[PDB]
Amino acid sequence: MFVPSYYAAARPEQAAELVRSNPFALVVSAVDGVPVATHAPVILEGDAVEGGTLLGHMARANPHWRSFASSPDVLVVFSGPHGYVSPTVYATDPAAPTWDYAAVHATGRVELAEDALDVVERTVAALEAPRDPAWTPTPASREYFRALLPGVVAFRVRVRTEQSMFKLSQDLDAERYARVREAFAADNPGLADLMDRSLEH
Amino acid sequence: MFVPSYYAAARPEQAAELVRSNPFALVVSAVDGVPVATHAPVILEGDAVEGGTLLGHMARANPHWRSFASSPDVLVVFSGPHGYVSPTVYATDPAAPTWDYAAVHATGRVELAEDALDVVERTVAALEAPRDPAWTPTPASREYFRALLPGVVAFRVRVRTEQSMFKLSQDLDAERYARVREAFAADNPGLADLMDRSLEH
Ligand code: HEM
Ligand code: HEM
Repeated sequence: MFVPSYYAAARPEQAAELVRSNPFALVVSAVDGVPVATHAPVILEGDAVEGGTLLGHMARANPHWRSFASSPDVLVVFSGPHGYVSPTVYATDPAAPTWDYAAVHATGRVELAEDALDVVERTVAALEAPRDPAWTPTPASREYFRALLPGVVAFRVRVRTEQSMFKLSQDLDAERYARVREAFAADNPGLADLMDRSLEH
Repeated sequence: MFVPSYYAAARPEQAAELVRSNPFALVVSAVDGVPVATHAPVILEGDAVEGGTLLGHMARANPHWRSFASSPDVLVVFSGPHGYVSPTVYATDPAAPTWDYAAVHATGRVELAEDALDVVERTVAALEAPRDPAWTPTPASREYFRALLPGVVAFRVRVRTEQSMFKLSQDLDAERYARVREAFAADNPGLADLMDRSLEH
Protein backbone atom coordinates (compact mmCIF):
# COMPACT_ATOMS: atom_id res chain seq x y z
CA MET A 1 0.00 0.00 0.00
CA PHE A 2 1.31 3.48 -0.85
CA VAL A 3 -0.54 6.35 0.88
CA PRO A 4 -0.26 9.81 -0.74
CA SER A 5 -0.21 12.53 1.90
CA TYR A 6 -3.62 13.88 0.86
CA TYR A 7 -5.21 10.46 1.44
CA ALA A 8 -3.74 10.00 4.90
CA ALA A 9 -6.03 9.75 7.91
CA ALA A 10 -7.07 13.17 9.18
CA ARG A 11 -6.84 11.92 12.80
CA PRO A 12 -4.98 8.80 13.98
CA GLU A 13 -8.09 7.42 15.72
CA GLN A 14 -9.67 7.08 12.26
CA ALA A 15 -7.56 4.00 11.58
CA ALA A 16 -8.75 2.24 14.72
CA GLU A 17 -12.35 3.22 13.96
CA LEU A 18 -12.10 1.66 10.49
CA VAL A 19 -10.70 -1.54 11.97
CA ARG A 20 -13.47 -1.75 14.57
CA SER A 21 -16.17 -1.01 11.97
CA ASN A 22 -14.90 -3.59 9.42
CA PRO A 23 -13.77 -6.67 11.37
CA PHE A 24 -14.06 -9.20 8.52
CA ALA A 25 -10.44 -9.01 7.49
CA LEU A 26 -7.91 -10.61 5.16
CA VAL A 27 -5.12 -12.41 7.02
CA VAL A 28 -2.09 -12.83 4.75
CA SER A 29 1.16 -14.69 5.24
CA ALA A 30 3.95 -15.89 2.95
CA VAL A 31 3.57 -19.68 2.97
CA ASP A 32 6.93 -20.59 1.40
CA GLY A 33 7.36 -17.53 -0.87
CA VAL A 34 3.80 -17.41 -2.18
CA PRO A 35 1.17 -15.27 -0.45
CA VAL A 36 -1.78 -17.13 1.08
CA ALA A 37 -4.83 -15.33 2.50
CA THR A 38 -7.72 -16.33 4.76
CA HIS A 39 -10.88 -14.28 5.32
CA ALA A 40 -11.50 -14.12 9.05
CA PRO A 41 -12.97 -11.89 11.78
CA VAL A 42 -10.22 -9.92 13.52
CA ILE A 43 -10.62 -7.47 16.40
CA LEU A 44 -8.30 -4.86 17.87
CA GLU A 45 -7.22 -4.77 21.51
CA GLY A 46 -5.95 -1.30 22.44
CA ASP A 47 -6.70 2.31 21.64
CA ALA A 48 -4.50 2.48 18.52
CA VAL A 49 -3.60 0.13 15.68
CA GLU A 50 0.13 0.81 15.93
CA GLY A 51 1.32 -0.86 19.12
CA GLY A 52 -2.03 -2.65 19.43
CA THR A 53 -2.80 -6.36 19.29
CA LEU A 54 -5.08 -8.06 16.77
CA LEU A 55 -7.08 -11.18 17.67
CA GLY A 56 -8.56 -13.58 15.13
CA HIS A 57 -9.45 -17.19 14.45
CA MET A 58 -9.87 -19.60 11.56
CA ALA A 59 -10.86 -23.22 11.06
CA ARG A 60 -8.38 -25.72 12.40
CA ALA A 61 -9.10 -27.58 9.12
CA ASN A 62 -7.72 -24.54 7.23
CA PRO A 63 -3.99 -25.39 7.05
CA HIS A 64 -3.03 -21.70 6.79
CA TRP A 65 -2.41 -21.44 10.56
CA ARG A 66 0.22 -24.19 10.46
CA SER A 67 2.64 -21.73 8.88
CA PHE A 68 2.01 -19.44 11.88
CA ALA A 69 4.02 -21.71 14.20
CA SER A 70 7.34 -20.20 13.11
CA SER A 71 5.86 -16.82 14.17
CA PRO A 72 6.33 -15.27 10.71
CA ASP A 73 5.28 -11.79 9.77
CA VAL A 74 1.67 -11.43 8.68
CA LEU A 75 -0.35 -8.69 7.06
CA VAL A 76 -3.97 -8.09 8.07
CA VAL A 77 -6.05 -5.97 5.69
CA PHE A 78 -9.20 -4.22 6.94
CA SER A 79 -11.33 -2.79 4.13
CA GLY A 80 -14.00 -0.16 4.57
CA PRO A 81 -16.49 1.36 2.13
CA HIS A 82 -15.40 1.84 -1.45
CA GLY A 83 -16.73 2.86 -4.81
CA TYR A 84 -15.83 3.44 -8.44
CA VAL A 85 -15.63 7.11 -9.48
CA SER A 86 -16.74 7.37 -13.12
CA PRO A 87 -15.73 10.53 -15.02
CA THR A 88 -19.44 10.87 -15.83
CA VAL A 89 -19.82 12.12 -12.24
CA TYR A 90 -17.20 14.86 -12.79
CA ALA A 91 -18.83 16.37 -15.91
CA THR A 92 -15.46 17.67 -17.20
CA ASP A 93 -14.04 17.16 -20.66
CA PRO A 94 -10.52 15.77 -20.07
CA ALA A 95 -10.71 13.26 -17.23
CA ALA A 96 -9.82 9.78 -16.00
CA PRO A 97 -11.61 7.49 -13.54
CA THR A 98 -10.48 6.33 -10.11
CA TRP A 99 -11.71 4.20 -7.21
CA ASP A 100 -12.33 5.70 -3.78
CA TYR A 101 -11.83 3.55 -0.69
CA ALA A 102 -10.55 3.36 2.85
CA ALA A 103 -8.40 0.58 4.25
CA VAL A 104 -6.06 -0.18 7.15
CA HIS A 105 -3.07 -2.51 6.68
CA ALA A 106 -1.45 -3.90 9.85
CA THR A 107 1.80 -5.90 9.83
CA GLY A 108 3.45 -7.76 12.68
CA ARG A 109 4.43 -11.11 14.11
CA VAL A 110 1.66 -13.69 14.48
CA GLU A 111 1.43 -16.00 17.50
CA LEU A 112 -0.95 -18.89 18.05
CA ALA A 113 -3.26 -18.07 20.96
CA GLU A 114 -3.73 -20.69 23.67
CA ASP A 115 -6.91 -18.94 24.90
CA ALA A 116 -9.03 -19.55 21.82
CA LEU A 117 -12.16 -19.33 23.98
CA ASP A 118 -11.32 -15.80 25.08
CA VAL A 119 -10.63 -14.72 21.48
CA VAL A 120 -13.94 -15.96 20.07
CA GLU A 121 -15.90 -14.66 23.07
CA ARG A 122 -14.30 -11.22 22.67
CA THR A 123 -15.08 -11.37 18.96
CA VAL A 124 -18.76 -12.10 19.65
CA ALA A 125 -18.90 -9.18 22.10
CA ALA A 126 -17.34 -6.73 19.63
CA LEU A 127 -19.42 -7.75 16.60
CA GLU A 128 -22.77 -7.92 18.41
CA ALA A 129 -22.44 -4.74 20.50
CA PRO A 130 -23.80 -2.28 17.87
CA ARG A 131 -26.51 -4.55 16.48
CA ASP A 132 -30.06 -3.77 17.52
CA PRO A 133 -30.63 -6.01 19.18
CA ALA A 134 -27.28 -7.42 20.24
CA TRP A 135 -27.08 -11.21 20.60
CA THR A 136 -26.23 -12.16 24.21
CA PRO A 137 -24.77 -15.71 24.40
CA THR A 138 -26.89 -17.79 26.77
CA PRO A 139 -25.21 -20.26 29.15
CA ALA A 140 -26.10 -22.99 26.64
CA SER A 141 -24.30 -21.09 23.87
CA ARG A 142 -21.18 -20.58 26.01
CA GLU A 143 -21.02 -24.32 26.73
CA TYR A 144 -21.46 -24.79 22.97
CA PHE A 145 -18.49 -22.48 22.32
CA ARG A 146 -16.39 -24.68 24.63
CA ALA A 147 -17.44 -27.84 22.77
CA LEU A 148 -16.47 -26.26 19.43
CA LEU A 149 -12.90 -25.34 20.42
CA PRO A 150 -11.20 -28.48 18.98
CA GLY A 151 -12.27 -27.22 15.53
CA VAL A 152 -10.88 -23.68 15.87
CA VAL A 153 -7.44 -22.08 15.95
CA ALA A 154 -7.08 -18.58 17.39
CA PHE A 155 -4.12 -16.29 16.81
CA ARG A 156 -2.70 -12.91 17.89
CA VAL A 157 -0.76 -10.30 15.91
CA ARG A 158 1.30 -7.67 17.72
CA VAL A 159 1.12 -4.76 15.27
CA ARG A 160 4.60 -3.50 14.50
CA THR A 161 3.72 -1.15 11.62
CA GLU A 162 0.48 0.06 10.11
CA GLN A 163 -0.70 2.18 7.20
CA SER A 164 -4.14 3.64 6.62
CA MET A 165 -5.62 4.84 3.30
CA PHE A 166 -8.51 7.28 3.09
CA LYS A 167 -8.67 7.77 -0.69
CA LEU A 168 -11.79 9.92 -0.73
CA SER A 169 -11.30 12.51 -3.50
CA GLN A 170 -10.03 15.20 -1.11
CA ASP A 171 -7.70 16.45 -3.91
CA LEU A 172 -10.60 17.53 -6.19
CA ASP A 173 -11.81 21.13 -6.41
CA ALA A 174 -15.00 22.14 -4.63
CA GLU A 175 -17.44 21.64 -7.52
CA ARG A 176 -16.07 18.26 -8.63
CA TYR A 177 -15.82 17.07 -5.02
CA ALA A 178 -19.45 18.08 -4.45
CA ARG A 179 -20.50 16.06 -7.49
CA VAL A 180 -18.63 12.98 -6.23
CA ARG A 181 -20.08 13.22 -2.72
CA GLU A 182 -23.58 13.82 -4.10
CA ALA A 183 -23.28 10.85 -6.47
CA PHE A 184 -22.35 8.53 -3.57
CA ALA A 185 -25.10 9.83 -1.26
CA ALA A 186 -27.86 7.51 -2.50
CA ASP A 187 -26.06 4.33 -3.63
CA ASN A 188 -23.09 4.35 -1.23
CA PRO A 189 -24.09 6.06 2.05
CA GLY A 190 -21.22 4.41 3.93
CA LEU A 191 -18.66 5.92 1.55
CA ALA A 192 -20.30 9.35 1.65
CA ASP A 193 -20.20 9.26 5.46
CA LEU A 194 -16.48 8.47 5.42
CA MET A 195 -16.09 11.32 2.96
CA ASP A 196 -17.85 13.69 5.38
CA ARG A 197 -15.72 12.49 8.31
CA SER A 198 -12.47 13.02 6.36
CA LEU A 199 -13.19 16.76 6.13
CA GLU A 200 -14.09 17.19 9.81
CA HIS A 201 -11.29 19.12 11.52
CA MET B 1 -7.85 -19.98 1.91
CA PHE B 2 -9.54 -23.32 2.59
CA VAL B 3 -12.81 -24.16 0.84
CA PRO B 4 -15.17 -26.67 2.50
CA SER B 5 -17.09 -28.84 0.04
CA TYR B 6 -20.37 -27.14 1.00
CA TYR B 7 -18.92 -23.78 -0.12
CA ALA B 8 -17.33 -24.84 -3.41
CA ALA B 9 -18.51 -23.09 -6.55
CA ALA B 10 -21.45 -24.86 -8.16
CA ARG B 11 -20.56 -24.11 -11.82
CA PRO B 12 -17.07 -23.16 -13.05
CA GLU B 13 -18.20 -19.92 -14.75
CA GLN B 14 -19.18 -18.56 -11.31
CA ALA B 15 -15.57 -17.74 -10.41
CA ALA B 16 -15.02 -15.76 -13.61
CA GLU B 17 -18.38 -14.02 -13.10
CA LEU B 18 -17.36 -12.90 -9.61
CA VAL B 19 -14.03 -11.64 -10.95
CA ARG B 20 -15.62 -9.62 -13.74
CA SER B 21 -18.27 -8.22 -11.40
CA ASN B 22 -15.80 -7.10 -8.69
CA PRO B 23 -12.74 -5.59 -10.41
CA PHE B 24 -11.47 -3.59 -7.39
CA ALA B 25 -9.02 -6.27 -6.24
CA LEU B 26 -6.22 -6.79 -3.74
CA VAL B 27 -2.84 -7.47 -5.33
CA VAL B 28 -0.54 -9.29 -2.89
CA SER B 29 3.12 -10.25 -3.12
CA ALA B 30 6.21 -10.77 -0.97
CA VAL B 31 8.50 -7.80 -0.32
CA ASP B 32 11.52 -9.01 1.67
CA GLY B 33 9.51 -12.15 2.43
CA VAL B 34 6.67 -10.27 4.13
CA PRO B 35 3.31 -9.80 2.37
CA VAL B 36 2.50 -6.40 0.88
CA ALA B 37 -0.83 -5.51 -0.74
CA THR B 38 -2.15 -2.82 -3.07
CA HIS B 39 -5.82 -2.09 -3.82
CA ALA B 40 -6.14 -1.80 -7.59
CA PRO B 41 -8.56 -2.36 -10.48
CA VAL B 42 -7.80 -5.71 -12.11
CA ILE B 43 -9.57 -7.13 -15.17
CA LEU B 44 -9.70 -10.63 -16.61
CA GLU B 45 -8.74 -11.59 -20.17
CA GLY B 46 -10.15 -15.01 -20.97
CA ASP B 47 -13.19 -17.20 -20.37
CA ALA B 48 -11.75 -18.80 -17.23
CA VAL B 49 -9.79 -17.57 -14.24
CA GLU B 50 -7.40 -20.53 -14.23
CA GLY B 51 -5.15 -20.15 -17.26
CA GLY B 52 -6.47 -16.63 -17.82
CA THR B 53 -4.52 -13.38 -17.63
CA LEU B 54 -5.18 -10.54 -15.19
CA LEU B 55 -4.32 -6.94 -16.12
CA GLY B 56 -3.95 -4.15 -13.58
CA HIS B 57 -2.20 -0.91 -12.78
CA MET B 58 -0.82 1.04 -9.83
CA ALA B 59 1.01 4.27 -9.15
CA ARG B 60 4.64 4.42 -10.25
CA ALA B 61 5.31 6.10 -6.89
CA ASN B 62 3.90 3.01 -5.16
CA PRO B 63 7.03 0.88 -4.60
CA HIS B 64 5.10 -2.43 -4.60
CA TRP B 65 5.67 -3.02 -8.32
CA ARG B 66 9.46 -2.83 -7.93
CA SER B 67 9.30 -6.31 -6.39
CA PHE B 68 7.58 -7.65 -9.54
CA ALA B 69 10.60 -7.30 -11.84
CA SER B 70 11.86 -10.67 -10.62
CA SER B 71 8.47 -12.10 -11.70
CA PRO B 72 7.57 -13.59 -8.32
CA ASP B 73 4.32 -15.29 -7.51
CA VAL B 74 1.48 -12.96 -6.67
CA LEU B 75 -1.97 -13.49 -5.23
CA VAL B 76 -4.93 -11.45 -6.47
CA VAL B 77 -8.06 -11.49 -4.28
CA PHE B 78 -11.44 -10.57 -5.78
CA SER B 79 -14.19 -10.02 -3.22
CA GLY B 80 -17.92 -10.34 -3.80
CA PRO B 81 -20.86 -9.62 -1.49
CA HIS B 82 -20.45 -10.57 2.16
CA GLY B 83 -22.25 -10.20 5.46
CA TYR B 84 -22.19 -11.14 9.12
CA VAL B 85 -24.57 -13.93 10.18
CA SER B 86 -25.76 -13.15 13.70
CA PRO B 87 -27.22 -16.01 15.78
CA THR B 88 -30.15 -13.63 16.25
CA VAL B 89 -31.25 -14.66 12.75
CA TYR B 90 -31.16 -18.43 13.38
CA ALA B 91 -33.61 -18.01 16.27
CA THR B 92 -32.04 -21.14 17.82
CA ASP B 93 -30.49 -21.16 21.24
CA PRO B 94 -27.12 -22.94 21.43
CA ALA B 95 -25.73 -21.13 18.39
CA ALA B 96 -22.56 -19.52 17.03
CA PRO B 97 -22.08 -16.71 14.49
CA THR B 98 -20.34 -16.84 11.13
CA TRP B 99 -19.67 -14.59 8.14
CA ASP B 100 -20.99 -15.35 4.66
CA TYR B 101 -18.99 -14.22 1.63
CA ALA B 102 -17.81 -15.08 -1.85
CA ALA B 103 -14.28 -14.57 -3.11
CA VAL B 104 -11.88 -15.71 -5.82
CA HIS B 105 -8.13 -16.08 -5.16
CA ALA B 106 -5.96 -16.17 -8.28
CA THR B 107 -2.27 -17.08 -8.02
CA GLY B 108 0.36 -16.86 -10.72
CA ARG B 109 3.47 -15.12 -11.96
CA VAL B 110 3.39 -11.34 -12.35
CA GLU B 111 5.15 -9.36 -15.04
CA LEU B 112 5.37 -5.66 -15.77
CA ALA B 113 3.29 -4.63 -18.80
CA GLU B 114 5.00 -2.26 -21.23
CA ASP B 115 1.73 -1.20 -22.89
CA ALA B 116 0.40 0.56 -19.82
CA LEU B 117 -1.76 2.72 -22.10
CA ASP B 118 -3.57 -0.34 -23.43
CA VAL B 119 -4.05 -1.81 -19.92
CA VAL B 120 -5.70 1.35 -18.58
CA GLU B 121 -7.89 1.80 -21.68
CA ARG B 122 -9.12 -1.80 -21.47
CA THR B 123 -9.82 -1.13 -17.78
CA VAL B 124 -11.88 1.96 -18.66
CA ALA B 125 -13.88 -0.05 -21.21
CA ALA B 126 -14.51 -2.91 -18.77
CA LEU B 127 -15.65 -0.80 -15.82
CA GLU B 128 -17.77 1.60 -17.91
CA ALA B 129 -19.58 -1.15 -19.86
CA PRO B 130 -22.20 -2.03 -17.16
CA ARG B 131 -22.99 1.67 -16.61
CA ASP B 132 -25.73 3.62 -18.37
CA PRO B 133 -24.77 6.14 -19.61
CA ALA B 134 -21.27 4.72 -20.20
CA TRP B 135 -18.29 7.09 -20.27
CA THR B 136 -16.26 6.88 -23.49
CA PRO B 137 -12.90 8.72 -23.48
CA THR B 138 -12.87 11.69 -25.83
CA PRO B 139 -9.77 12.32 -27.97
CA ALA B 140 -8.95 15.03 -25.41
CA SER B 141 -9.18 12.44 -22.64
CA ARG B 142 -7.04 9.97 -24.59
CA GLU B 143 -4.35 12.65 -24.93
CA TYR B 144 -4.67 13.19 -21.18
CA PHE B 145 -4.10 9.46 -20.62
CA ARG B 146 -0.85 9.74 -22.59
CA ALA B 147 0.15 12.72 -20.44
CA LEU B 148 -0.50 10.67 -17.28
CA LEU B 149 1.50 7.62 -18.38
CA PRO B 150 4.84 8.43 -16.62
CA GLY B 151 3.06 8.13 -13.25
CA VAL B 152 1.51 4.70 -13.81
CA VAL B 153 2.87 1.14 -13.88
CA ALA B 154 0.82 -1.65 -15.45
CA PHE B 155 1.23 -5.37 -14.85
CA ARG B 156 -0.03 -8.79 -15.98
CA VAL B 157 -0.64 -12.00 -14.02
CA ARG B 158 -0.78 -15.35 -15.82
CA VAL B 159 -3.10 -17.27 -13.48
CA ARG B 160 -1.61 -20.67 -12.62
CA THR B 161 -4.07 -21.72 -9.90
CA GLU B 162 -7.39 -20.40 -8.68
CA GLN B 163 -9.62 -21.07 -5.68
CA SER B 164 -13.16 -19.83 -5.15
CA MET B 165 -15.17 -19.65 -1.92
CA PHE B 166 -18.96 -19.36 -1.99
CA LYS B 167 -19.72 -19.51 1.74
CA LEU B 168 -23.45 -18.93 1.59
CA SER B 169 -24.92 -21.09 4.39
CA GLN B 170 -25.86 -23.88 1.97
CA ASP B 171 -25.02 -26.34 4.80
CA LEU B 172 -28.06 -25.20 6.80
CA ASP B 173 -31.37 -27.00 6.98
CA ALA B 174 -34.27 -25.24 5.30
CA GLU B 175 -35.77 -23.33 8.22
CA ARG B 176 -32.45 -21.87 9.38
CA TYR B 177 -31.45 -21.20 5.76
CA ALA B 178 -34.67 -19.33 4.95
CA ARG B 179 -34.11 -17.05 7.95
CA VAL B 180 -30.57 -16.22 6.80
CA ARG B 181 -31.69 -15.43 3.26
CA GLU B 182 -34.66 -13.37 4.43
CA ALA B 183 -32.48 -11.25 6.73
CA PHE B 184 -29.99 -10.46 3.96
CA ALA B 185 -32.81 -9.68 1.51
CA ALA B 186 -33.54 -6.26 2.99
CA ASP B 187 -30.04 -5.18 4.04
CA ASN B 188 -27.72 -6.98 1.60
CA PRO B 189 -29.56 -7.80 -1.65
CA GLY B 190 -26.35 -8.61 -3.53
CA LEU B 191 -25.57 -11.31 -0.99
CA ALA B 192 -29.13 -12.66 -1.12
CA ASP B 193 -28.85 -12.81 -4.91
CA LEU B 194 -25.63 -14.78 -4.61
CA MET B 195 -27.27 -17.32 -2.30
CA ASP B 196 -30.08 -17.74 -4.86
CA ARG B 197 -27.57 -18.41 -7.65
CA SER B 198 -25.71 -20.89 -5.45
CA LEU B 199 -28.75 -23.20 -5.42
CA GLU B 200 -29.26 -23.25 -9.20
CA HIS B 201 -28.59 -26.42 -11.18
C1 HEM C 1 -17.94 -13.70 16.67
C2 HEM C 1 -18.29 -13.81 15.39
C3 HEM C 1 -17.71 -14.97 14.56
C4 HEM C 1 -17.55 -14.93 13.24
C5 HEM C 1 -17.85 -13.73 12.32
C6 HEM C 1 -17.00 -16.19 12.81
C7 HEM C 1 -16.66 -16.48 11.51
C8 HEM C 1 -15.97 -17.61 11.11
C9 HEM C 1 -15.42 -17.85 9.80
C10 HEM C 1 -15.53 -16.87 8.60
C11 HEM C 1 -14.83 -19.06 9.80
C12 HEM C 1 -14.09 -19.74 8.62
C13 HEM C 1 -12.59 -19.54 8.84
C14 HEM C 1 -11.75 -20.22 7.76
O1 HEM C 1 -12.11 -20.19 6.57
O2 HEM C 1 -10.72 -20.82 8.16
C15 HEM C 1 -14.99 -19.61 11.13
C16 HEM C 1 -14.54 -20.85 11.54
C17 HEM C 1 -14.84 -21.42 12.75
N1 HEM C 1 -15.31 -20.77 13.87
FE1 HEM C 1 -15.95 -18.80 13.92
N2 HEM C 1 -16.86 -16.97 13.94
C18 HEM C 1 -17.30 -16.28 15.04
C19 HEM C 1 -17.35 -16.76 16.33
C20 HEM C 1 -17.07 -18.06 16.70
C21 HEM C 1 -17.24 -18.63 18.02
C22 HEM C 1 -17.77 -17.91 19.27
C23 HEM C 1 -16.82 -19.90 17.98
C24 HEM C 1 -16.85 -20.86 19.19
C25 HEM C 1 -15.91 -21.78 19.37
C26 HEM C 1 -16.41 -20.20 16.62
C27 HEM C 1 -15.94 -21.40 16.16
C28 HEM C 1 -15.50 -21.68 14.89
C29 HEM C 1 -15.14 -22.99 14.37
C30 HEM C 1 -15.21 -24.32 15.17
C31 HEM C 1 -14.76 -22.83 13.10
C32 HEM C 1 -14.28 -23.94 12.14
C33 HEM C 1 -15.46 -24.80 11.72
C34 HEM C 1 -16.44 -23.92 11.01
O3 HEM C 1 -16.05 -23.32 9.97
O4 HEM C 1 -17.61 -23.83 11.47
N3 HEM C 1 -16.57 -19.04 15.85
N4 HEM C 1 -15.68 -18.70 11.94
C1 HEM D 1 -10.55 2.58 -15.62
C2 HEM D 1 -10.73 2.71 -14.32
C3 HEM D 1 -9.57 3.17 -13.42
C4 HEM D 1 -9.58 2.98 -12.11
C5 HEM D 1 -10.70 2.31 -11.28
C6 HEM D 1 -8.35 3.51 -11.57
C7 HEM D 1 -7.99 3.49 -10.24
C8 HEM D 1 -6.73 3.79 -9.78
C9 HEM D 1 -6.25 3.56 -8.43
C10 HEM D 1 -7.09 2.93 -7.30
C11 HEM D 1 -4.99 3.99 -8.35
C12 HEM D 1 -4.06 3.93 -7.11
C13 HEM D 1 -3.01 2.82 -7.29
C14 HEM D 1 -2.03 2.75 -6.14
O1 HEM D 1 -2.46 2.97 -4.97
O2 HEM D 1 -0.81 2.46 -6.34
C15 HEM D 1 -4.61 4.50 -9.66
C16 HEM D 1 -3.40 5.06 -9.99
C17 HEM D 1 -3.14 5.73 -11.16
N1 HEM D 1 -3.85 5.60 -12.34
FE1 HEM D 1 -5.64 4.69 -12.52
N2 HEM D 1 -7.58 4.02 -12.61
C18 HEM D 1 -8.31 3.84 -13.78
C19 HEM D 1 -7.89 4.25 -15.03
C20 HEM D 1 -6.78 5.01 -15.33
C21 HEM D 1 -6.45 5.62 -16.60
C22 HEM D 1 -7.28 5.55 -17.90
C23 HEM D 1 -5.28 6.25 -16.48
C24 HEM D 1 -4.58 7.03 -17.61
C25 HEM D 1 -3.24 6.94 -17.74
C26 HEM D 1 -4.83 6.09 -15.12
C27 HEM D 1 -3.67 6.60 -14.58
C28 HEM D 1 -3.27 6.45 -13.27
C29 HEM D 1 -2.17 7.14 -12.63
C30 HEM D 1 -1.25 8.19 -13.31
C31 HEM D 1 -2.09 6.72 -11.36
C32 HEM D 1 -1.08 7.18 -10.29
C33 HEM D 1 -1.52 8.53 -9.71
C34 HEM D 1 -2.86 8.44 -9.03
O3 HEM D 1 -2.97 7.71 -8.00
O4 HEM D 1 -3.82 9.10 -9.49
N3 HEM D 1 -5.76 5.32 -14.46
N4 HEM D 1 -5.70 4.38 -10.49
